[PDB]
Amino acid sequence: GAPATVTEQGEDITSKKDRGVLKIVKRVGNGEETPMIGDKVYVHYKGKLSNGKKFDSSHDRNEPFVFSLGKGQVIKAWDIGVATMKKGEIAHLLIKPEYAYGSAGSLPKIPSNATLFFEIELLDFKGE
Ligand SMILES: COc1ccc(CC[C@H]2OC(=O)[C@@H]3CCCCN3C(=O)[C@@H](C3CCCCC3)c3cc(OC)c(OC)c(c3)OC/C=C/COc3cccc2c3)cc1OC
Repeated sequence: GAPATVTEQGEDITSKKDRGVLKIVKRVGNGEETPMIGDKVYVHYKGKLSNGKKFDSSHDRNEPFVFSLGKGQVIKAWDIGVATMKKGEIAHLLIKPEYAYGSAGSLPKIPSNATLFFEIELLDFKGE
């Protein structure tokens, strides 16, 4: 990913406009529609710590990742970010700890005050 390019060119998609979630579109999607709260969302993704010491990918489990949009099942940055996505889009998100795991993190994976970077491909979404 290009966290300088996201820092430099990224859209602030936070309510508070505190630059806590910055988005680039890397590939434009084919849908006009973005998902609604409660929609079952299907993605592929890869994520990392900004320090480059831990990694994760949906492919590590050989299946798309599924969550409920806007239900707090995943970090706030995801609920915020995926809500802005069309089917087929690939976006990069640079995420400050206030929109991820904050001061206590989630050890061992997530240190205190960790900045995260994700690539998300929105595959599909379906109501309730
Ligand atoms: C205290 O608050 C929480 C603590 C822990 C969780 C569980 C992790 C949750 O993961 C996420 O929300 C984000 C976004 C969706 C993909 C995974 N993810 C991560 O933060 C990755 C992380 C990316 C950066 C490099 C290190 C790994 C992550 C974090 C974990 O714990 C903090 C994981 O252990 C559970 C982890 C994957 O394991 C693989 C799981 C992947 C997807 O399944 C999830 C299902 C529900 C919630 C999350 C993940 C959720 C929390 O609140 C929402």
